[PDB]
This record gives sequence, structure tokens and C-alpha cells, in this order.
Amino acid sequence: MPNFFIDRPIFAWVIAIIIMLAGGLAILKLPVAQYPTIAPPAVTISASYPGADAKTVQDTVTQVIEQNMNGIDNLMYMSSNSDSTGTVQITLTFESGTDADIAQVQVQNKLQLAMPLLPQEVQQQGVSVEKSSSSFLMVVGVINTDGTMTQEDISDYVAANMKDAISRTSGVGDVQLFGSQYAMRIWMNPNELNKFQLTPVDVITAIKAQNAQVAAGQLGGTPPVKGQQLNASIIAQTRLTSTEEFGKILLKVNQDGSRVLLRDVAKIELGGENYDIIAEFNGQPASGLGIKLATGANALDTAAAIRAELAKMEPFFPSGLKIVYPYDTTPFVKISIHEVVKTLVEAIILVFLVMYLFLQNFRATLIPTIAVPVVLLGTFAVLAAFGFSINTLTMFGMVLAIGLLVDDAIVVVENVERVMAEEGLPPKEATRKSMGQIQGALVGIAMVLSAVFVPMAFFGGSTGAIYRQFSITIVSAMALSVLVALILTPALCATMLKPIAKGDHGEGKKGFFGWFNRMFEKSTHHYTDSVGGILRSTGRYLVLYLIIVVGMAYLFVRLPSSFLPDEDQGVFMTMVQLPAGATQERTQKVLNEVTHYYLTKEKNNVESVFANNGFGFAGRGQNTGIAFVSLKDWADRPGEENKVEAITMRATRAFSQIKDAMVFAFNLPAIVELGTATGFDFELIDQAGLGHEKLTQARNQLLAEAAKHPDMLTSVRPNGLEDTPQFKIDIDQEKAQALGVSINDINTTLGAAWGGSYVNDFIDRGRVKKVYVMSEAKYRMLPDDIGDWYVRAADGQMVPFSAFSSSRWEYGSPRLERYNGLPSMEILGQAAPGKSTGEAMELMEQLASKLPTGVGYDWTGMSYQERLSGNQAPSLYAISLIVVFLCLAALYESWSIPFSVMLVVPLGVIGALLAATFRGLTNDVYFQVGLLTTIGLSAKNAILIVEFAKDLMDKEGKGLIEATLDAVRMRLRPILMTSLAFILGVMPLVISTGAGSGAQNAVGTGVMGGMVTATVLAIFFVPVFFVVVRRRFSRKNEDIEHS
Amino acid sequence: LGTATGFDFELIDQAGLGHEKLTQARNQLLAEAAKHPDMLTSVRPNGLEDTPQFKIDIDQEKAQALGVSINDINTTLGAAWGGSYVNDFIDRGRVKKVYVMSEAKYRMLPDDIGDWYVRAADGQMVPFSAFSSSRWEYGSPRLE
Amino acid sequence: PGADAKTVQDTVTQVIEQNMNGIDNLMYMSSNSDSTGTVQITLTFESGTDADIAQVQVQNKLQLAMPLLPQEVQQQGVSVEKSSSSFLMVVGVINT
Amino acid sequence: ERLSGNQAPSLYAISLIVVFLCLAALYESWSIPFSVMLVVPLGVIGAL
Repeated sequence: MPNFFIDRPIFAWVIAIIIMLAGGLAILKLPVAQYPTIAPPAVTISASYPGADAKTVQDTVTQVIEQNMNGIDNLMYMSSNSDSTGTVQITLTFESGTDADIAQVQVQNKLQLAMPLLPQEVQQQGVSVEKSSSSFLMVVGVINTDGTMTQEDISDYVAANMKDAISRTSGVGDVQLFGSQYAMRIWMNPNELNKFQLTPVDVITAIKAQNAQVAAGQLGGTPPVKGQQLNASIIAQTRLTSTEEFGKILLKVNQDGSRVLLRDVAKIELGGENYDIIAEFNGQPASGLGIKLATGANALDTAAAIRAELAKMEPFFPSGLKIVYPYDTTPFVKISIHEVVKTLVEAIILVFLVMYLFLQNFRATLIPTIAVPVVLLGTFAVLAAFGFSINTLTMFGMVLAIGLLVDDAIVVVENVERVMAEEGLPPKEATRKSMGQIQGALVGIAMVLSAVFVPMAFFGGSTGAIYRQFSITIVSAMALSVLVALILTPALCATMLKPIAKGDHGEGKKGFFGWFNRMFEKSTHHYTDSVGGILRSTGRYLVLYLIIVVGMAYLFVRLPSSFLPDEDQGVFMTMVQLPAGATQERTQKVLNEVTHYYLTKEKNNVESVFANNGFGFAGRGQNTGIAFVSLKDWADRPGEENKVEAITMRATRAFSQIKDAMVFAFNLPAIVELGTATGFDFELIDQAGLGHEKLTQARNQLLAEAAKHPDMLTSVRPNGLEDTPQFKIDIDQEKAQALGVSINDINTTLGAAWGGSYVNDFIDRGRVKKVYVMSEAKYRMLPDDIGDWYVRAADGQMVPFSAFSSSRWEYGSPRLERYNGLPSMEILGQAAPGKSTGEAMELMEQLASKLPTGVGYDWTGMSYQERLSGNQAPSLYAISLIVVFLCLAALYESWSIPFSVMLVVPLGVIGALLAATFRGLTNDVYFQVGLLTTIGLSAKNAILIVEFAKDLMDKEGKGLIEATLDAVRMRLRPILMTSLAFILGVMPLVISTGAGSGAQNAVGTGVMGGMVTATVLAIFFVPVFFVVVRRRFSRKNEDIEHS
Repeated sequence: LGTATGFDFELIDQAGLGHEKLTQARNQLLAEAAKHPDMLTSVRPNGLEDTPQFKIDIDQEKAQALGVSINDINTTLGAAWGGSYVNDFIDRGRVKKVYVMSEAKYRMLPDDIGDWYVRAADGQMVPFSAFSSSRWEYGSPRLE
Repeated sequence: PGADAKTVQDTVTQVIEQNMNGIDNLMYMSSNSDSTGTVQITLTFESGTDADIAQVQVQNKLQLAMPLLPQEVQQQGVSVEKSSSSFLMVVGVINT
Repeated sequence: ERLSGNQAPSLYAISLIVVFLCLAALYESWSIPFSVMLVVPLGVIGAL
């Protein structure tokens, strides 16, 4: 193949240009996002039952839906929480790769047949089936800088006008509002209702009667009579539209004629659908939109089109409406592109330099500088062909691939320049000779590199998804390089290189380059002599190799492993936890103290703070809250003291003074759709009919045993909320029956007053919205207020609640956790300093196996992925090893020679294990992908060294030692060129601080160290390996040359 | 697919303007587009124009006075003049619908409205002309 | 049955319209609500979107709005169709 | 039409380029391809 394109350079160029043309044509069209789909696909059932407690939600909704989730494909586990705010969320998670749409749909239908078993209240509020593991693209905040709009007014504009036109903008696939559109609120007054012998019952009845829509038919309706000349819609009662119309609803005409109107017994206003969430943006009223990307969509273009559409709506906002962007992942991604493109640009610059250092002419300098961009660019087209996207893992996969891409180009050009210089051939026939030597090896090189990286893609779970990115990206670029190395680079070597005379090694040049040629000629003779003297006592250095291998093992065991590096992403969070039953106003004072700290004592670094009172990570309730901290650009946060990692500590430090709450700030994980990165997640389950009480005790029993092993378990805790006091009220069935007061009159009065009631719909400015009746606030606050509510009897007398009700206090959960249809408690935790989580798990397993009978347990989340993946890394790379051996066995046509190449693996491994433990980093996936890229380069140089030595023995008849010292001489210069340009290119990644540095540090520090030891050791070790392996496995007449 | 010719333009209410302000904006656009016959030909709405319709109002106070529940009122009006799907029957082994509706001659003109009666809680039969006032107005037969 | 266009729009059309969100490869949603008591809401997808997958997502989104329609509309049925498909023939049945 | 108008130029700017590269490979020349490619307008007019 090299010869065909040596005789057609323009054809080779047409292939290269076509390759490049498809790569850029791709790039323009590939999706671009931070991380590919890594979280397993998950579907979320969310329903609402206004006014409920957690138990009510669980047993009228949660359990009903839970008992119908069966017969569904590729399902892993089903958790649920039912909380005191009247909200259930049941989440079902599927195995990696299950068709997202197909999964949702099956769950959708299974819920459908349970829908008639839910209460009308839950059905009317709606039961959403979501695809939920998808991540937030941005969070739009909508404030009013004038101050003429509450968060409910802002919400309603956003809902009515902005929400639906942003669901329509390029690239979005789900939206969620921070509040509610308007709900017509009827704030009842109990003393007025009792004044006119009225109850909430009658108010609801009247709103249902006078705010309604009626089918009235038609004048001249079909079928008509003969000669009808008029056909017209008959318009009967329509929906109400204003607070005044609701005000004049005629409740009752007294005997004297006086009309009891709705406004006479209640206050009437537009309002929120519920008031459980307080959303503030820098302490100002705010609503907003949480936005998620569409599957397979570009993230940069979705933000650009959304912000452009928001800019298209701006002039049509009422005064003061500012759109602010407190959360947005777009900027961190543009950095990653700029940085990886930067890294790829400056990688090529360092090859132009090394090529002109050793070869000293700009003609040879141009060939690698052409072929590598060809290969990089084309790889993008290859990734379009498999469905992939321009992401962190793939981009870093390409920068990790640079080393292999360049060595194909250097080996070819150098070997031509060497063949031209050592033999005096014209550029054409010398390229022919050079390629004839390395072609077969370059092919076997490609086969072996694949056997290393391909097994990565067949890891399972979320980690397997990550490796798949690296595996496919790296393999694709490398094979494309070998193709280019057999097509274009031979053509370029034949036509561009100018003749070098035979014997000319630049030793006669003057100045910088003349000195260099002679120095390297000296050191090469030193190297070949040193190698010649090492082969005299091979027994000694096989002992050095052994010490080297056991040192690798001791390093690998004591290097702590991680998932992905935490990154300074520009935002972080803070959790607020007041005591049980703590109120809304109490949380708000705390969140304002939180926002005041960030805007004062972090004034340089914090741009904005988005506080949410009412919901948190641990659950919902008046006693939980969240604030999102939006920081200023990394450009204006210089040094470590202005990074997220540092800002998060100073917040938690200063909130240790806070006495009202428990406030805790923390940075995001690298992949937020996944979470954890640290430790285990343990669920404790009620398998018998034990109940919440016996379960919480078993939880604390486990937590006390786990706190009594601080050597192994640290920070074991429940994820859920603790029980809170609650007001139990009992209806005397006998006295109610006695007084003639029906139980329905009793309950609907209590609920619609204290919980509120969705009555019907009205039309607010052409948009249909809800109508809630609820007691005014001052009459539903304390147990004394219970007495001021009255129900009418069958005789017509008004009876107070204190007549047929007794009330006490008791404790209950504001957030019931269930796991797999059974009551559960989520227990979080991790391994102690310097311990394994797989072994901290087994202690937790043992600590749970001493809990009372009827209690079971299970691992969930990350801990479950580990239970069914731990035995992979050995087996996958036992396979990987075998294919490398068989490839070498085919390339060299020998069962024994392969060992001579394969022994170079530990030489590169230690350098990584050094630099990582030296720099204090972790065995994360960036490091491991780096390990595979470094092992591959050391093996390639070993292959080409062994190839040249064996070729010299076969087709030139030389002896073992001569061919060894001769091939290792020839391969010296290219091997140094490669390791030089590669170790320089990874330097900005190693010293990197600021944005994306954690990943760049991770990919970087491991590779650089691995390559140093790979190049410095293997130049001195692979000549040993070939000699001892050839002497152990042979027949006769080898050390002595032949014909 | 259709078309092959020309454009299709939708005019939208983005604020809470309403059908009325929208139709006016439509005719404003149509008049400007008819005043550029050099460029725009045959600009027109796809939808139907508004038609007269018979508005009938129920006096909540008088109905309350006479002891005539509003449900008795509305279900009578609708099932007579619009008809009502009541339940199913079996026609030759095949389940089919059962509609109740006024006979044609009693649901044709506004005078026919008066000939329909609703019973009060006391047991007296009350005509529709007792608790209803009616006028004429225009509305759309096809809201886009 | 028996409605005007407004009644159809605001008891049915708007209710269903406000639930058509979170659907893949959707381009635009038009509707007409007419004086004959009939609404038709049509949702059009990009070329190549899986016909079955598209219908099904719309089907489910309507399902959760169904309890907010009137019993009259529910009893008459709410059809979800693939509609851009063309007429093959039209059979006429007369009695000579 | 609003999201397709800029296609006919770009798609056939691409189409032109591949015709040139193919001819460049067939004839092993960067210049000879022009000799074939100039025949396009000769057929176009007859259609127009």
C-alpha cells in the first residue's frame, strides 16, 4: 500500500483532504456537551395530594402505584418517598442502555391502570411520568428589579408567557417552574360563614354552581325543521374571570331578602397554587425555570437560542422583569473545548520543534505536522458514525491519543530519513525501503493497541460508559493514523524529502545543529556500548527488573483510587436543616443570613445566590432549604483561595456559629446526574410487617454499631427526615351521629379550611387556571383555631368542631421512605481514611445481619453497581493480555518472541504510579486510560525494536548481539523524539490550575511519569528482553551469524 | 403535503389580548398586505368569521327564590337543545348509544325557550322565561 | 356535544394544550375548537421521527390530562391518531 | 423554508469539491480536473 501512493502522491492527498473534509463537516454538526449519557436511564412518577401527611400520601397513592409496578423490562430498583407536603415521588431506574423512550412508556402504562385507584384530588392535580436522570442545562431566574411583583406574580408571567416559548427553543427537552401560575384564591372567614349559617361546603357548592361552563346546544340545531333560517350557538353560563365576579357569587338569600355574597364571607384574590416554596434571588423575589437538554442535542446552541429567545421577549415584559442566569453549564464547556483545542494546538507545535531538532530541515518537519491533523479531524467523523459527541471524556481521549498519532508519523519519516542518510537512496526508493521494514510492524502495532483499549468499552455500568468514550475515541484515532501512516506519510516522505548523501549525519554542520549531531552521535555510541556491556551479565538486570515489578505492585495497592476529579464548575450549593416542625419564617431568617454572608464576606467571588425554602436534598418540609451559589468568572478568582473548594469550606466554617439550624455547603461532583463519587449508600428494609417504628430503631441500632467502628465506617447517617410532632384529631362517630352532623360535612370542612381545596377552573386573561378555597391564614394556625369552625346539622343548627372532636399530640414521619415497595430507610456513609468501600460495605452488611428478625437490607445507587462489577478489571485484562500475545505471535511468527515486547508494560506503569503518589492524586479513570495509552507506547517502541532486531537476524543473517545493538541504535533517535514531544505536550495539563484542571491534572500527571520511565528504562531493558528470550527458546546457531 | 404555492402565516396573541384584538390585528395586516398587490396576492384568513349567537343568562337570585336548583336548570337546557348521551343499549347484539334530546320543533327559535319547565323544591313547575334573560351577540364558530 | 367553540377551547383544548410538553422532536402544535362541539389538536414532528414512538409520547401526555376534561368529552372518547397518512380510497355505500 | 434556504449553495459547494478531488486522483493532477469540470454550464443552458 505505501508503494501505490508513493506513485500517486496526489491520490494520497485526495484521500487526506476527503478525510479532513468529513472531519470538519462533522465537527460543525456533532453535539457538544460536558459528559455523555452516563447515568442509567431513570423514570419518575410524581403525584400531589394537597393537604396530606406523608402516611396519607404513602397509603392512598404511593403503595397503590407501587403495587402495580411489575412486568417491566430491564428494571433494577424502585425507591419512593412520600412526604408531609402532600407529595409522592416514585423513581424507577433501568439498566444502562435500555431504550429511554421504551422504558418510560412501559412505566406510563402500568401507572395508567392504577390511576382509578388514586383519589380524585391526586388525579386532578396530575400524575407526571418523567425521564429524570437527565441533567440541568441552565436555571433561568426571573426577578423584578422595580419591586412591583411578588414571586407569585413573577411566576404567573413566566408560566403564562415565558415557560411554553422556552420549551419550544432549539435543543430543550423538559422544563420546571419555581412556583405556580395564578390560582383564584377564596380565603374563607369562619366567623362570617357561621354568621349566615354557611359552611365551606356551601361555598364550594356555590363556586361550582356559578363558576362553570355549560353545553347549551344551538338555535336551529341539527336535526332541524323545514325552512329553518336561523342557526346559532346558544351561549349559557361561562367561566368567571375576576375577583369581583367571584366576589358577587350569591351564596344565600336570607328571609328578609338580603343576599349573602361570597365576598361577604371571604377574601378573594389571584394567588399561587401553593405557598410551600419561597424562592429568592439575592434576597429578592424570584421565580424561574429549570431547563434540561434534549437527548443527543448540542448544549452550546441550546443556551444561545434560549438566551436569544429571552432577548426576543424582553421588550414585551412588564417593567422591571429581568432575566438572570444563576446556573448555566455552558461556560465551563467552552473552556474545555478551548483548553483541549489549546492542548491539541500546542501538541503539534512541540512536534514541529522536535522534528527540526533531530532532522534539521523544514521539509521533514511538515510531514507529521500534516498527518496528525488529518487523523485528529477524521476521528470526529468516526465518532459521528458511532453516534458519539464532543465531550470531556472523548476530548481528553483525543489528547491521550496524541502520543500514538505522532509516533506513527515520526517512525515513518525518521526511518526514511535514516534510510536516506545511512544508505544514500533517493527519497523515493528510500521511503519504499523504510516502509517495507515498518509496515508489517505498524500493522501489528495497530492490532496490539486495539487489544489494549477495546476491552475498556466492555466494562459495565456508569464506569463502563466512561471507558467506552475513551476506548472508542482512542482506538478510532489510532487505526486512522496507521492508515494515514501507510497512505499519506509514505507519499509525503517520497516527494518532499530532499536527498541526504550517504554517511551524512550532519556532523559537518556549523553552529547549534553541528554541535547537536556530534553530541547525539557520541551519546548513541555510549548507549550502544552501555547496552553491549549490560548484555554481558543479563543475570543482574533481571534482578533489577524483579525489584521494579514488586515496587509497581506495592505502589498500586497503596495508591487510593477515585472516580473523577472534582472540578471548579463556577457554582456550588448549601443545605439548610432546621429542627423538626420548624416553621417557614424561621428557615427564612437563616437563608437570609446565608445570602448575606456570600454577598458581603465573599463579595469578590459570589455573583448571586438562589435560595429555596421548603425543599432540600433530604426531603421537603418547612424545616429544609437550599441555596445555589453562583460565582463570578474564574478569571476574577485568582489562586486557590478564590476557588470553589476553598469558598465552600469558609461558608461551612462561618455557619458553625449559626445556632438556629444546620447549614452545610459543598461543591458539585464532576458528573452531577450521577453524584456520590464517595462511599456507599445503604437501604434498611422492613420485610415482615414491622412498621416505621421498628425500622427507625433498627436504623439507629445499625448507626450505633457503625459509629462504634470509626476505623472502617465514617459518617453513617440516614438520608431521610426524622419524625416530627403532629396534631391528631379524632371525630366522635356517636356524637356526630347524635347531633345530625354528617361526617362528610365534617371532613370536607376541616380539609378545605386547613388544607385548602381545588374547586374548579376559571379563565385568567384567556388562560385556564385553578380556583382554590382555603381558610384565611389567621384562622388555621393553632389548635385553638380548630374550635372556631362550624358545621350545620340536619335540623339546621350550627355546631362547633369542639363538640364532636378530641385532639392530642403524637409523632410521625414527614417523609416516608420505601424501597422496592417495602418501607425503608436510606443510610449513607463511606469508608474510613485509607480504607476500601467494598470492605466498608461488608462491615455494614455484617452490622446489619445482627439487626432484629424481619429487617432486611440492600445496597442501592453506586454501591449496587460495585456488587456486580468487581470481578471485571481482572478478567477483561486477562483477555486483553492474551490478544496482545497472539498478535505478537502472528507478527513475529513465534510463540516466544512476544514476551520480549510484553515485558515493557511495568516499565511505564511505575512512572505513572510514582507521579500520581508524588503529586498526591488518585487512581481515577483519567489515570487508568492514561495507563493504557502509556503501556501502548512502550510496547510499540518495543515492537519496532524487536521487529528491527529480528528482521536483521532473519533477512540479513546477523547474530543476536549485533542485531540487538544495531536495531536499538536505529530505534534510539525515533524513540527519543516521540517521548520528548509527548512529555512536553502533557506539561500544561500537569501544572494546570483553574477550570478543568482536575481532569487535566488527572490525565496529565500519570502519563508524563509513565512515559519518562517507559522511555528511559525500556531503551535499556528491551535489548535485554530480546536476548534472554531468544536464548531460552531457540534451536541451534543463533548467537553466531549465518547465511 | 398540500400548498405548492405561497406562504402560511399565523398571527398570535402573546399577551392576554383576546380574540377581538387578534381579529382586528388580522384585518390590519390584511389591509396592509392588500395595499401591496405588487408583492402579496390573496392574503386571507384560513378560519371562519364570527357569527351571531344567542346568549342566555340564569338569574341566580330568582332561581334561588323559586326553589329551582341550577343543576335542574342547566341539564334541562342542555339535554333539550344540545342533547345528552344517557347510556348504552344493545341493538342486535351490538352495543350502541342512547341520546335524549328535544324534538326538533321545540328547539328552533328563541320563543321555544319559554316552553320548557323546571320543577321547584315545593313541587311547582316553573318556565324558563321566569329565571332567564336573553340577548344577541357575536362569537367565533372556530377558535384557532 | 352541544358546545360552542369557546366552551370546547377552554374546557378541553386549553387543558390538553397545557399538558403537551416534554415530547421528542416536536415542531409546532396548532388547534381549532369549533362551534360543532369538536376540538382537533394536531402535533407535527420533524422528518424521520419514529412515527410510533411519537404517537405514544403524545398519547401518554394526553392521558394525564384526561381527568381534567368533562365526563361528556371522556365518554365520547379522545382519539390520538397518526394523521399525515393519506387517503388510499373512499368507499361510498348507497342504496339504489 | 426558513431553515433550509442556505442549503442548495453549501451542499453543492461540497459536491463541486469532491468532483474536483476525484478528477485530481484519476488524472493524478490538481489542474487537469478543471478541463472536465468546465462542461457543466454547457448542459445547463440547454435545460434552462
